[PDB]
Amino acid sequence: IFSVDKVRADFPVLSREVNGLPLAYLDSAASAQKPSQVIDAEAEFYRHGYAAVHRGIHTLSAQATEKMENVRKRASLFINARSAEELVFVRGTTEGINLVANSWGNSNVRAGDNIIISQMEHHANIVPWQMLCARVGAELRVIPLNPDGTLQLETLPTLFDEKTRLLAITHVSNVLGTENPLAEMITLAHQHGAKVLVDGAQAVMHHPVDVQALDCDFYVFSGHKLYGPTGIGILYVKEALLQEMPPWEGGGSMIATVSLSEGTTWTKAPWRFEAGTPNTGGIIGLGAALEYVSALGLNNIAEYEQNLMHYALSQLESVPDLTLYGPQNRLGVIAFNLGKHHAYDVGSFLDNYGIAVRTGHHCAMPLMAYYNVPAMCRASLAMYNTHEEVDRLVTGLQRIHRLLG
Amino acid sequence: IFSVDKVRADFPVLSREVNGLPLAYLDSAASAQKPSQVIDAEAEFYRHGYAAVHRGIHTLSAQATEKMENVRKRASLFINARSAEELVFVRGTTEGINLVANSWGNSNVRAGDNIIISQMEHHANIVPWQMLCARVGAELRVIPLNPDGTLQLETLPTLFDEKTRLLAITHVSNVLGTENPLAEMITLAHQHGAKVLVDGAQAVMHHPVDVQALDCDFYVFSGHKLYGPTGIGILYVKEALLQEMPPWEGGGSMIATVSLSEGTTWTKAPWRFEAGTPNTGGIIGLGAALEYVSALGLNNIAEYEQNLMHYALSQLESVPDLTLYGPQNRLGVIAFNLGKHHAYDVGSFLDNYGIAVRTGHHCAMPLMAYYNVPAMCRASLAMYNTHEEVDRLVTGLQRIHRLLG
Repeated sequence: IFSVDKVRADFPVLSREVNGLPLAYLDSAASAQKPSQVIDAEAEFYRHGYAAVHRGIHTLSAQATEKMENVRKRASLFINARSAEELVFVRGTTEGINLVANSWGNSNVRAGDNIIISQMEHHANIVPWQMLCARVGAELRVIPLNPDGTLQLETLPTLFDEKTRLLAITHVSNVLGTENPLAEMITLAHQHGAKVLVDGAQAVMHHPVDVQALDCDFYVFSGHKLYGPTGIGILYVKEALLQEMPPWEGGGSMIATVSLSEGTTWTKAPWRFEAGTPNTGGIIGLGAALEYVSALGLNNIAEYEQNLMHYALSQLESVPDLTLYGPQNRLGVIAFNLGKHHAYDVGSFLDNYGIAVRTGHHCAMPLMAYYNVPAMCRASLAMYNTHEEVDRLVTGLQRIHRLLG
Repeated sequence: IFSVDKVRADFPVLSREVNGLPLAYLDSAASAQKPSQVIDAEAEFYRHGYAAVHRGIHTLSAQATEKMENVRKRASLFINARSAEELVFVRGTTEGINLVANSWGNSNVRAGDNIIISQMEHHANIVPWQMLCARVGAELRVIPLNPDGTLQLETLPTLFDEKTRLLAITHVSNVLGTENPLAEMITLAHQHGAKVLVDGAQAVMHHPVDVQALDCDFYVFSGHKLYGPTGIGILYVKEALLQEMPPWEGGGSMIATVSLSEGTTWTKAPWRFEAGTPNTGGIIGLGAALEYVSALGLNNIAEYEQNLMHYALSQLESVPDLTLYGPQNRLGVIAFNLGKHHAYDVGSFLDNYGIAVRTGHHCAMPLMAYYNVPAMCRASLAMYNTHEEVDRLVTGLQRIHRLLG
């Protein structure tokens, strides 16, 4: 019961033009567009009920404070967290991982320990860890890759030992579209007493996610890629763990009491990790996005997308010299290169045709180096994308071939 | 050439009602309301030209990337920074101070050094420093206060020695309304080779600020209090200093190259300190706010406000048992208490009258303890506030007196 027509109707940005031609936005993987329900949801808040949160004595203040917490609660349901107090608000996935890397990392990883990451990880789930290791004096281990864009799981036994503190894996790759066997991996990581942090910035909007079912200890995703506003993300941490974690950022709202002579005492999670004035407007907008996606049902969306993907792939076969990267059972994104032509030019011609695509390393250099490629193209397929747009890509891609030879 | 009528016309939130009566929003100090120019400025961006920044190959992407940087540039002019590359985007003042406390603090303050802060500092310019001292092993020194809400400057000579690394002062208090002699203080702090970080979250919207004229090494303010959107602030750092500072948060966009075997190299300031996807929408909105305030001219606003303040003060004399806190030459806020009645109740009755005011410690406990008061009231006067609203406060305040006796 899904209708691309009814959906695309909510995104005003889609009826725009570029270079005089209709815009074919195939870069939702970099950041998704927002429906007018999400846009107005925030705007209205600013126009009719804006006030400082932090539970104030006056009305608007107390009302805003409540709306904010309802969003936290609603989001806990979305990923199916056990309780709303297991969710911390962050700017995005990047900040989320940095919070963990510091708060939890600095106090659980001693010199001599090792952390495991995959080779397909986005820079946000790499650098924060390299830094932790730099100062704590720990070892960083990487799960190699197979040619088809899948993790070489057979190497797991020789990476997971007694001194393995944490496993930071991506739920779904942002380039290959690969979806990793989280469940299984988490189990194995737990049998060694290691914690697991899943980076689901790419998973949250392609199908349902149950943090309880997975039993991951940390989960993060960004709102701007979930058809929502920028500057707001969600960090989920198991209550058991969160309570033990020390504050990262310090300031107002996250303290219980501040004394220049007695010292300062912190408040309790999650508020302990939310210092200063919130991104109230972004949160309100995130709620709108959450509610909107639920209205269509992740399963219905998951279906229309998987269908449009099969179409897209088969169609891309008629393009000569096209080289794809990743598994056949890919999700959301398509990584490719045209013959020996620099991705920068292929994307440049495509833009001229009114088609949006990303070209570069996609903040995933280690993965580019695995393929000896300096960069590739990445077309993204989202719920608001149509078959016609797929053809438009295929065609212009063949055109670029016949032209540049 | 200022007209409260023309101005209040731009803020839709002001024509709202609370408890059936017209809203008299006197809490702009906690967070200011936004004019429809700022609200739509962001909304339009989301509707017509939204895309991921980070300079992409496609059009919308490259356009958004440019708009973002124009805002950075425009903001550099607003505080009169020497160059736009001296401004880093942050969530707000709180995050800004935390960035400095970490990036600069961890590498310039050795055990045995001391940092000086005032006793009127907001918790955001206290806790971050207490933490630095905790781990680095440095001493924290406080500039005492005078009964009239002013710094006891005579104590400066005995606080500033050879081992004084930094001075973190507030440009204008958020409770007392005091404006400190920054210029002079900065000079003296520099003669000892100490750096100065000014917290102008309360100054930026009451009158012009020239970071060059002051010669401060760090300056921070939050956009949500400058009639702008939430989740976006500005951290100014002297180019000379910024270039030397090491990254705090790690992830994409802030790297030059990432190699799992070669290590990772950073990009250059300010982008080095801006990891992950920006708050593009908040930035766009910040630009709108910046441009709007400039249209009215900080000097014109500074005048209408200082005038409304003198009115307010004289009028508050007719209120029996009223106790004010702070200097006569106060700026923007009014801290007070009614007889022996808890601020919570005074504010509660005022809310019932359709008047918004803050009650509590205002994230400034050390200051409350100086007055042996557990909390006080704080009415804020902004450009959109009128004389009538002042009377409404005075009257209801006398009413609360005659009622609770």
